[PDB]
Amino acid sequence: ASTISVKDENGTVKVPKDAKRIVVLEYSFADALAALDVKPVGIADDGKKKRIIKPVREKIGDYTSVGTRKQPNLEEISKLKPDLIIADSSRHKGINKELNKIAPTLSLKSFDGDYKQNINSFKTIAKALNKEKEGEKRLAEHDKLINKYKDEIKFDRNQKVLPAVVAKAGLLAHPNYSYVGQFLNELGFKNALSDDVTKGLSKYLKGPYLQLDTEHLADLNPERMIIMTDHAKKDSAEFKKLQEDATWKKLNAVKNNRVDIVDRDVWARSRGLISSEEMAKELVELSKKE
Ligand SMILES: [Cl-]
Repeated sequence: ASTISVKDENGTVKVPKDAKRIVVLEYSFADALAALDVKPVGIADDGKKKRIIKPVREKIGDYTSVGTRKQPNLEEISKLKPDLIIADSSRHKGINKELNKIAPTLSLKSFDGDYKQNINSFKTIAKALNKEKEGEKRLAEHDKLINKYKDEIKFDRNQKVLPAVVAKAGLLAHPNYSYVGQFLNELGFKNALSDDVTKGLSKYLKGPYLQLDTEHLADLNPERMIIMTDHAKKDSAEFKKLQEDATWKKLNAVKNNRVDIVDRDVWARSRGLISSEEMAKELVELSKKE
């Protein structure tokens, strides 16, 4: 058993050179494998096939679900007898000992990674699979496409942007150091949540995100909002109440048609090469509307 030594979030892992059958426990890792022409044998897909973004899903084809990302089914992982498991370094600390009894296990950032950290996880996966050159090629293509979309996005970058999900009668905002915040910065946007602004709102943190009620949204008054919702729907009971709010109606972004509702699976959950390309393409399209 010859191996390739790579670094992951727990130290060194010796990955077998004959690793071909791989179980992945986050969506971004499925994207990584598809980009490298590898079809995972198992995916933690939350029992929801549509959570795997379409071009990735269609390239991989048939696979076995191993359950939720929160609580993967280790009997189903065992039964697959994989060569390698790719686990999330935040979600899967508790199951790590059990996963290592089944197969060599890489522990990589996805859930608590920003945009650059997710691309770093892609690089580690490529190296682990003896596909370093293929990964370099793919990332050069990705970067060229992202910068082409950047130049086609017509929006005025002086209009500061707030990315968020809907929660608890307000918005649960993704700050400038989140995956989405950092990606928007890569596209030349200015996040409304500057470091100074976020410092002055920190009593409202809920883990990685900032809970903004309408009073605090009114004070921030970002010129643009991107609101990520399941299925890109805007008619949830929660989001409808938020809008009957007198303060919401006076917001600059609302008065001027600069609130866009986008798909949460693509924008928040996927964290892949294909999904980030799709986010950028969507911004081009929105910017070219009448
Ligand atoms: Cl997620």
